[PDB]
Amino acid sequence: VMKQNYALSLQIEYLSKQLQEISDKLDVINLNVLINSTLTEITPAYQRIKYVNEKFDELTNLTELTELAKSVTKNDMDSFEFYLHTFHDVLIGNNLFGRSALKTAAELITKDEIKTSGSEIGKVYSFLIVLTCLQAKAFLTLTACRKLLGLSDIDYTNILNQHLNDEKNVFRDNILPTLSNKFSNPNYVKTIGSDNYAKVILEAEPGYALVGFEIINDRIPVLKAYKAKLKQNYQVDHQSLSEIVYLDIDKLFCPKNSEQKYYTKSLTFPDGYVITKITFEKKLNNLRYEATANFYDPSTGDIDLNEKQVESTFLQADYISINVSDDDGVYMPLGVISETFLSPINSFELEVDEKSKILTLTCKSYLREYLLESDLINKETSLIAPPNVFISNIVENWNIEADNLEPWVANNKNAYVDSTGGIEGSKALFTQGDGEFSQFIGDKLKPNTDYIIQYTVKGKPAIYLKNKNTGYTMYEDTNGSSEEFQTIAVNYTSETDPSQTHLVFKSQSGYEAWGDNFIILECKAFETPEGPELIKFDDWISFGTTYIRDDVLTIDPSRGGYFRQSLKLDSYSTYNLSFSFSGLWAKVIIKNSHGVVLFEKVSQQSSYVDISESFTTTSNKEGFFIELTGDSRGGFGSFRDFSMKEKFE
Amino acid sequence: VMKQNYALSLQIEYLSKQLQEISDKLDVINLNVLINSTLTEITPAYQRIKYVNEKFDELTNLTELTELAKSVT
Repeated sequence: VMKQNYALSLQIEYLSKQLQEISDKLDVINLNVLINSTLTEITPAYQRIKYVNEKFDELTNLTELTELAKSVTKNDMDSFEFYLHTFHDVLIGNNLFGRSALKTAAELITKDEIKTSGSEIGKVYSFLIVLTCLQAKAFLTLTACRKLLGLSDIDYTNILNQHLNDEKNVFRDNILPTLSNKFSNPNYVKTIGSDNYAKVILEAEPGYALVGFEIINDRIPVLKAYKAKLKQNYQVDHQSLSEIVYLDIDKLFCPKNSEQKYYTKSLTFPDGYVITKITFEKKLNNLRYEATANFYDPSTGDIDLNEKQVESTFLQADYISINVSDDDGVYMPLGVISETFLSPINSFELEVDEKSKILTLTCKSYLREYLLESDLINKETSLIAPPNVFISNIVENWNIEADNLEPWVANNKNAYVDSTGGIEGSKALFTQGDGEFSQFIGDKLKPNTDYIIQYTVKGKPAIYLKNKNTGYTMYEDTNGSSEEFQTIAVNYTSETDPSQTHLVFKSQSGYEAWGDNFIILECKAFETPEGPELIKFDDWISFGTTYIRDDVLTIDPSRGGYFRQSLKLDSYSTYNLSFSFSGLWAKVIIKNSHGVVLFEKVSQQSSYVDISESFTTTSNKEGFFIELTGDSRGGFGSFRDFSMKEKFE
Repeated sequence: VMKQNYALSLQIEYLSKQLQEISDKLDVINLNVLINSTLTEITPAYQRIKYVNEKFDELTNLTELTELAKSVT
């Protein structure tokens, strides 16, 4: 009876879940009904405005254009001004039942199952900007039509400004203090990393601050991070934009075969602070990150270095583990992880879900304050869209889209530019025979620095990165007879102060070749540190009767003879202690003057039994001991070859 | 057993509350549907009447006013 009652409880819980799903479906249906309510009032005016704007685009064919202008400028019951007024009233909410279209559109955009670019504020503001630009284009079209007909000029600036101000005020007063300023990655992709050290330092200059990140799933993953100055009211300076590129994204967010520990903590900061440094460090299957934020003054716009808070996850014990096998994989973040418009970041987070093995980089932005103080008070605004393409590359005209290609020079007429070739039709460089294209890139080529030589080609290309003089080729592009365009991202490291190196593009003898999208980025990937040497044969403090000979330091049993050497450990680290004892009951204990023992290995009979075990350090680096001691009373100790190096870092 | 039966009764009461909320949401949806039924018939005439009333307000510019009056009449 108890078992069947429990089963009934489970069935009731299932019914409750079904009821919750039904309620969500009802909410969706009601939202769609409100959408229909908006559409049945807004469809014809919007359609006509869009058609008129599309038609009158060439001037901002004479007979039809004049006829259309006369039809639009005609002042009748059903006129273009009438449709503009109806559109404005519908957006404001001056309809029969006093329901505004802006609220319904904001509800539809917010309550959408698909996440595309960022927070709700960005998308709603983008929709409002699209509507306002459509209205402005319609008013400009009407003014141009009136000018073309040679009719009396009517100043439509006043009515257009009134409409835009009313719409912006309605938005700000009604639907602005309801939206959330939280944005996350739009997409997820399976990836298998490596169980090796990977440190990423997304730092910035003292006058700079991070304004967003971007992850692109290519042959080599990237971590494009945007940093720029702040002018006033959290505005991002366009001229100061800069990018940081990393390549170990897969090796950082995914384990190979030996688990990974994720230390999650919402790094929220108080209002007025802007994140200026994000550092990741996966020592050994343990991802821990910290954030550095500096105080920002909206009135002036100075990122002061005197006030600085740090929200670090390095000194916590709680963690989340994700087991990854060959069958499955953890969904690393993939997409443009930033606001719809570049803005300083307030909080950073790394959410981990064990059920689905997904990672989300939820963050926050100061877009609301900038919108309030720059655009919604009838001031002048300037928002920056995220860079969809690399702009830190040292290859001028990376994709051939503009004419008069000066950086690229052709040796002769065999090689030319093919408009049809390349990505869609972006005027790819075509090489057929001995002809080739060249471009000097030694001006921006920093000595002994890493570089990315990602490019896209078709046919039989050859992009040998030679030094012009002496014919020294620093890169090889042998083979590669693939037909369809594909990425050829290959890591590269520059030599010592070359200062003379030009990138050339040519086709191998015989087959032809097409080339486009030549980008050379500046990566700053790090490497595993060698490790410290905490224990050394220089500070072996001895007590009692001790006999140190060569490197065979002995321990005297049954008396006070014992060695000791304090060492500086870390909070969370792993150390490999290698030694070789040769004494009866000879042990190397690690005390902390409190009874806590971190390592204990005792010899049994004799001989130098080499032991290379490892131990952790818990969460207290108050200073430990490497004391050599023998609890026996007979055979003297004999310890040789001491070494304790931290694992990886 | 008595305690778990009481818990089941509480869960059933919660389900009844959820059903009542669902019924209220259905009533709201039906009201919105009737609102759409009214709007799909009343929107254009109301919009045009409001626009005409807003336009002819100064008299209760001669050329456009006369053209609009001819169009209306």
